[PDB]
Amino acid sequence: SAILAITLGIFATGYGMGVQKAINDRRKK
Repeated sequence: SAILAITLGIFATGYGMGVQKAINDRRKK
């Protein structure tokens, strides 16, 4: 499932460094 890395990689940058981390600051996955 190559797309798995695509849809994900493109979805990751959608947030950012501290953006997606904001949710981790409290409940880091």
